[PDB]
Amino acid sequence: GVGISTGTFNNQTEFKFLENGWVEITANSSRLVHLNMPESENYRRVVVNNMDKTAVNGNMALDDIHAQIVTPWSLVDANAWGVWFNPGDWQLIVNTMSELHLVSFEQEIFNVVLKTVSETKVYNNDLTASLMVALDSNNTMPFTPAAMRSETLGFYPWKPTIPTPWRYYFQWDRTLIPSHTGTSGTPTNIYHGTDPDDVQFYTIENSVPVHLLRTGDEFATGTFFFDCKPCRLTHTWQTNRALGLPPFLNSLPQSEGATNFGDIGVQQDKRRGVTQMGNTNYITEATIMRPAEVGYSAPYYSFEASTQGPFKTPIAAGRADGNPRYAFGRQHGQKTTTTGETPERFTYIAHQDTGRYPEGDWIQNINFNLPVTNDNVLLPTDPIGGKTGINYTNIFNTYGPLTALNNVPPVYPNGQIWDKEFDTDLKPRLHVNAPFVCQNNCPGQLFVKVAPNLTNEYDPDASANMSRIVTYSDFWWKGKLVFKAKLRASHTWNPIQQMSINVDNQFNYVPSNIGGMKIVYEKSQLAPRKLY
Amino acid sequence: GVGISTGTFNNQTEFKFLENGWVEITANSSRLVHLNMPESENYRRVVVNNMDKTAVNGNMALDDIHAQIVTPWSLVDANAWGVWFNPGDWQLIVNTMSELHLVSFEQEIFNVVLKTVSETKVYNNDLTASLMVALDSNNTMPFTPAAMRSETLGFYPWKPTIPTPWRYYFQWDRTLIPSHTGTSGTPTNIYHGTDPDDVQFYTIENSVPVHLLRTGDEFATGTFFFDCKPCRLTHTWQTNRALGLPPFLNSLPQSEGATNFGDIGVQQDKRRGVTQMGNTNYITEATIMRPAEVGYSAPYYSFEASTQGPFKTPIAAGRADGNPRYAFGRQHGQKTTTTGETPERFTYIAHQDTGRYPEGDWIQNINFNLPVTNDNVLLPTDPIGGKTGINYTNIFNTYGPLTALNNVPPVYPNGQIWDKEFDTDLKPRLHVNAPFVCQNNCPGQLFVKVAPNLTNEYDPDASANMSRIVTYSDFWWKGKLVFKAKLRASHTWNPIQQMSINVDNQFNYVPSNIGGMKIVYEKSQLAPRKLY
Amino acid sequence: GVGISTGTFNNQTEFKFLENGWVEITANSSRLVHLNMPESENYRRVVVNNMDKTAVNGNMALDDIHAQIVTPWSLVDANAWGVWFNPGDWQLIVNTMSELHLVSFEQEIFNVVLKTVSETKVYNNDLTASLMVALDSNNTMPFTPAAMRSETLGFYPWKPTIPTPWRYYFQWDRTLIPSHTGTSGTPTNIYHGTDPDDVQFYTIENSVPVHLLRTGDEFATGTFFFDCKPCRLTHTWQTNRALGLPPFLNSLPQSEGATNFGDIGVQQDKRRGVTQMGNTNYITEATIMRPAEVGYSAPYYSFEASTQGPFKTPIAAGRADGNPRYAFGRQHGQKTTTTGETPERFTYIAHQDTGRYPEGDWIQNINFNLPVTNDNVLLPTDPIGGKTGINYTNIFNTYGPLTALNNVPPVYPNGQIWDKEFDTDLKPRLHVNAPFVCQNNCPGQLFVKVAPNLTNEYDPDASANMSRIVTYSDFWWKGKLVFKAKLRASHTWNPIQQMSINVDNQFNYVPSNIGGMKIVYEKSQLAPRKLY
Repeated sequence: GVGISTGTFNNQTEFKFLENGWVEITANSSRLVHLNMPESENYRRVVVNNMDKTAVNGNMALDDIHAQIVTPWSLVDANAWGVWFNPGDWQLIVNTMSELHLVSFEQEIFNVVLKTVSETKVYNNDLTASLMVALDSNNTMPFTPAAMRSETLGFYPWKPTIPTPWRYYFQWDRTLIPSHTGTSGTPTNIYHGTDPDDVQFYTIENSVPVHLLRTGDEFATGTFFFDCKPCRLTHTWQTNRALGLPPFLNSLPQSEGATNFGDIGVQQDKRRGVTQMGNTNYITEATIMRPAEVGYSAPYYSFEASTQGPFKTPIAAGRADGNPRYAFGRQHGQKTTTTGETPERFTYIAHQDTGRYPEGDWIQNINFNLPVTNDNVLLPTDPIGGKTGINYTNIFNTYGPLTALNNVPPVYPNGQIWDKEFDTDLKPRLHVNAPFVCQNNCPGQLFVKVAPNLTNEYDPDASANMSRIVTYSDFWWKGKLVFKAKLRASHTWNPIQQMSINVDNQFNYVPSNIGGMKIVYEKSQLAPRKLY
Repeated sequence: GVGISTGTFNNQTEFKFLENGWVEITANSSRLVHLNMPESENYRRVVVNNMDKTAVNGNMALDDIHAQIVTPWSLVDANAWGVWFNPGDWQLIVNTMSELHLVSFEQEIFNVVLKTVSETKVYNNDLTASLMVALDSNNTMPFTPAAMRSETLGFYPWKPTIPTPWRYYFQWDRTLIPSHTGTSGTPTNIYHGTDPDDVQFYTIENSVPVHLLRTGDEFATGTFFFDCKPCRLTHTWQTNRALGLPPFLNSLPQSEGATNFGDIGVQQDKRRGVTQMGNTNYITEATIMRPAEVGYSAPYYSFEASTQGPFKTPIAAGRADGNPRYAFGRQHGQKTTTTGETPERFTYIAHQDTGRYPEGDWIQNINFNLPVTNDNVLLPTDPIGGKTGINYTNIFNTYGPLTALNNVPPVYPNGQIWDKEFDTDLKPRLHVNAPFVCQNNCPGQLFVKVAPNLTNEYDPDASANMSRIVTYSDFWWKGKLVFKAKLRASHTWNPIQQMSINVDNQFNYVPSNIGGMKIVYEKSQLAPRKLY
Repeated sequence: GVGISTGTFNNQTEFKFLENGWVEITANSSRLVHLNMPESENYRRVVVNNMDKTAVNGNMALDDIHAQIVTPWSLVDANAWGVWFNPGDWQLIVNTMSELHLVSFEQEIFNVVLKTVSETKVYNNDLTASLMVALDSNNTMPFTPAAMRSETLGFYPWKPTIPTPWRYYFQWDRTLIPSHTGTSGTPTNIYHGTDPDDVQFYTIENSVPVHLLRTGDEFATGTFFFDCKPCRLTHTWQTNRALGLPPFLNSLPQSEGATNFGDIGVQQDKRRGVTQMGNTNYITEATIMRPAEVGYSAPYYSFEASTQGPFKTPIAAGRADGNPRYAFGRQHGQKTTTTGETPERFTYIAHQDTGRYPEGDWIQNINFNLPVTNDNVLLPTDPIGGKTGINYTNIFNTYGPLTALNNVPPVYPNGQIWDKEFDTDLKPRLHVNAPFVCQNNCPGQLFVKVAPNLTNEYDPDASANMSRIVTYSDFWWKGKLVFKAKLRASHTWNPIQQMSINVDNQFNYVPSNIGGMKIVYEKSQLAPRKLY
């Protein structure tokens, strides 16, 4: 009713230790969400064209042109690691576990309160106003994860958070011929418009049932059940130079020290083994046959254009290309007492050794006369196309049928958790934004809107926008995310790398004297893992 | 609902007389608690450093340095005797009973009312606002008894009371080298900081489930069941000079009078008995062998330093050291019509005779030539260290395997009732702040907060503190504390000491003409008890 | 038989994760023990008297005088942590667990091989010689733990280890009157002899059944079952200055920074609370009443003499007194490729804050005029006895009925695991050499000897020692130690201290190029724990 609570606040993380070494991790997240009324109750079709910045030659990468439908609805996103885990729970997981499954997810909206403002300002209660809630369970509306705009719910259980205004990409066409500082004319830079066979205008009212929650009701999305592969919390270190049986050392060092080395006491042209260089007698570590390839090379800072503009070709693993950079604000880890609109940024350098170092590659003629001459080598310091700053490693692809990679690691707290699979005929082998990827059906999005509150002077035959009573809502969101983890076992004599608190990172986990908090990023895949 | 009461007011004390001489004492306590909204909805880490007062040489005991987390939550404490008993019930208990067990405890919060202020000032009702209640049943949060800051609920059933803002000690390091008035330099007085391996930041949102009570709901903590030892309401008088069989008097007085004495008509070196002075023939009362020792000596006004500063070494029983001093204000016994911030103070001088009188101790050489010379005695008037004001009794410890002590008596109305046991490997034999000590699990603390009431202009990406609607709550607290008592029996010909009203303490129990009340302190252990 | 193996080598540590958060840890330890024949097959009564070093005035602490029976038997000890755990398993335990129980223990001796030397040197097999094994299951022989002489089995599973020659203390009397550099005469330094009422001569042949194992048999001590208390892997940080409810801060800092502090805006003589200074109005942090006392003070570098000489009074917890110093050799953690007889040493500084800092104590007169004068204070810089280097804190004991302590932490890898309880009427509350203490019956010792191998010229009526054939044994020892552990839960927002590998301690866990190994010491009680 009017004065009866409809739910309970719970923000605990429970660790239930089943035997056989399996753990259930139940993460409860509760927030107080504050929602304003839409700026306009209409769907808008807006085009963003930043011609002022791309008309300058050499600024292709600063393209921001697109078209989007702006919606009067807001989205409630909880697809980030920091909504569910504090630094202590994350330490426990990444120090004691080895794998991680994603089991279940459920949401509820309770304790709705709607208020009106009258302008001093007076805040009254609208006991009869309504909050529209929609849940896209059939996944008709376009998927829009907020974690890559950093617009999820906040990371602190004691801070009220806001939802983000929902919008999606409308089709458009764009051609942008690249240039450099010092091209003569004006390269083609035009927004062509929209192709009628790709137009798609979605509305929440025509696609999903909308519930009207007043002050005493309660929305509960039933438990969604995932079916995915486990994310591994162990990293690999073995490149192709560290696979298989090492060479036999005929001379071992006798005075243990710092610069005393071993010696393979066999000439390189008189050794035994298999090579894939069928015209050479040398057997070294750079030439011996390994089972497969760990990693691949990819053209870095490469931009492919399509019907809607240029985009950076994504890279699977990093070494600074391949290493994702995160920028975020005060709800999501930045010091809550800073001033200014500059976001906090960090580059996540993963522990896994699957990237390449292009300053160490080279191609040489098949003849293989070993002290290699100039005309029989292509080095990373050779001009390609006549450009001093472009070498062959920029246009190089060594992805073949032999490469072995790893999925991307979790990024606490700003990374995504799950992601929908592409609805294409042939699917990609991995995403670069989430450790988990929902295969067939994965959780629906939760849109909220505050119902229109009309005055007494409303005529729909007026072209001007309607006059509404200034209304806002504050409701409570609760979520349950269930994981399955395996506890790790020690297989080495030596201890391993663990995450810990020390004199340097001490004050990143306790608040300041004025209530300032922050959530620094933690690494996920700490313990090594034998690859082969 | 909105206009239905959710509980009943009850402040009666029921005495149920079971046979076999056992009584059940059910104490009901009901209060109206008034709660304001937090000054800031953030956790703060504050350091208090009173260097201005300790930089003066000789002021070590005036140290107030520490670090604390300040919390937006408030604590509801009922761990004081005056919450449960009025002077009449206390008289009945301490005059008719001999022991006292602690059986059960339960709490409830009902009849919640939330209001908003609009500034003249107008007070409106927020029928949809919420009061957050948390109950730390698993005892995760640090134990903070309010009775030693005198911050429990009030002692009068007809006076509205407030809860105290919750806070707890954060780790820190501090070194303070002592000095005196007349030391040359500047002794080391530095706040070293915080040691990363002892940092502990607790939050209520991450540890306990929080219920959101609106105007028509009701929180009830189930009945907690104690398991402790009985507190004795009888005091002992026998020191070591009054244990066992007295000496036989060969001459008894024949003219009964005031200065007519008896005489042990045997020389002291020709008496029979056991001594522990194996090189002497004298048998006196100071030398004869007693079973054990009643009490012990302890270094008085001794300060031990540790990683966080200096503290007074606690003493078990008093004789003025060992006698606790209580300071308190108008909610807790002071005349409710006084003016000024000076608190009311009293020292509790217990009835039990287990302390020492250092002006009567002395050590003498093992030779025991009885009229003792100077060089064979150490008196309480001899300088130790060259200090005129320090004698050996200040650095003296006679706690051995033979000492027998008593637990501390209840202190009405400002004393604590129960206390948690230390979570250490080896536990102390007694606490000096409560007669009862919970052994394994004892009642959880009750935190309250008034939920954030946001305006329409809230953006979490502002460094400034959020703007909230001025809200306050008044709710009703009810508690039931169940004791088991034994009724006392008369074993002497003579009557005993009882607590009573007389012409001197008459107006301490009735109010003044302007409604002024007060609760004076009463003694608990009145009747004697045979020790041996 | 002669060519059939009688057992299996197993040195694995299994972690069986039962649910409810309980783990069984099964530690298997297998070694190859090499045993020589006794130097003499007789029991010897030897007296060690180092009068040459104690006759110099001031060298009392260098006393080594005693009497011992030297035995032809050897002891096989496995009561050290490094026999059972490598650094990785120890990391797992001390990073994921919170408690630790001791469940079971069992031993076996298998694959016995006996050989004779004939002098070049020829090594032949004695298929008919015997190895005597004795197991003191009833605990008749004196308990002799090897870990405090660092004479247990080795810490490496791939290194052959030796047993230690068994011996025990025979009664003697000794008086040593102390002196200093600059005493006139010759203080009494005499070995008085042996008191006939305390003589105790034990023999293995008269007390325990001895099995004669030839090349094809197998000794198995059945599983011994412990019954003890759990060792906690969590440390406490709260001293007496950090117990209970902090003081209310009336002024909180408004500009969060480094030197901005809070202020208790109440004068010290106008505050509320309880003190144990019943003659003072000041309420500070050094004076307010705490529940009990955490730790105690003890006279440091104090030597008590008894019928057999002077000994250091043991201290429970350290702050450098109280901190145990370990010295050990190449079998037990020192770099196996070092040269010289100098042992490797380390002092274990525990994490727990229960010790005292005597440079911060002081005693002052009961009058308590706060800016304290000279004659009303006793400082740690005041001469006691006229000695410039001795102050009152050296003769100070604050162990009373209120002190709370912790048991000692495990010391990897050189610490003991279990220890027998003293067979006295009143037992000590803790040992300082082992976390676990067997209460009633705990495992018997395992003595080995190689049977006498006589020549053809043996006559027992010759006073000279018999001529034996030079024989030695190598057998295999296997042991199973079963623990029960609890997995720890995160109760704080902040992460905690964990043990890890880093660039500094990297090469302590991998061998050198010449096979050099070492086992550095690791700390055990890492995570904090709320005491009150």
